Amino acid sequence: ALLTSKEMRFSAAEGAKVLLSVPDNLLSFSWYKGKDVNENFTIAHYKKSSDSLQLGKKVSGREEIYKDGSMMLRAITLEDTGFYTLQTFKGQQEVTHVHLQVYKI
Amino acid sequence: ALLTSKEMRFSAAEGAKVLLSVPDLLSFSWYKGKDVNENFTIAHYKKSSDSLQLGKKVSGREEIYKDGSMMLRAITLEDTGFYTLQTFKGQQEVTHVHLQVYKI
Repeated sequence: ALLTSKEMRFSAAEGAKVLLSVPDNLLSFSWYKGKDVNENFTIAHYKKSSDSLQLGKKVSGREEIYKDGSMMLRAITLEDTGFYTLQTFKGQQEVTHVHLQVYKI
Repeated sequence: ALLTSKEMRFSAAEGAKVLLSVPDLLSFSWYKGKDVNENFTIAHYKKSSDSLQLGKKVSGREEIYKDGSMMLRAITLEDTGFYTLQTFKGQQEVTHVHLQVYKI
């Protein structure tokens, strides 16, 4: 059925914090490292039904996940630059492609 | 203020699913091991903002529920050891949950 999609671009400074927030009724969501929704690259998978969160393997330990799908990042490094994908369920699927570019200053 | 504490013991078979649950909030934290050191965090849930802070001892096989329970899946026998739950309420409870894995 439906499938909405988006692209964004956030900026962040080394050693600083960023909020990857996306303006989107919701059933579950998942964050992946990169532009692709692949299950081997998950950070976290929230399930509104179970009010739980399943951890992925691309967790760095500098991430905070909120229940509106927002994700906070801390202690940013030049390695933190790249893509991160948010998949929202409702049946619908939303796919937000969040880009992060880190700069030195 | 208060400081209650407990120790528990769960068993599970290699490659299966287990639930580490504790009888219960403002926040809680799961650590890999018996030591409450933040370099050892698995996850820190904060009931006030209803968010979740991921730690550096995340292996990627954990699920966190809002009663402080942590489910483990795809267990690999390397996960035998301690796992600690620190609950914030006002009091603090500290549970040292041991987990034992079998090959079955």
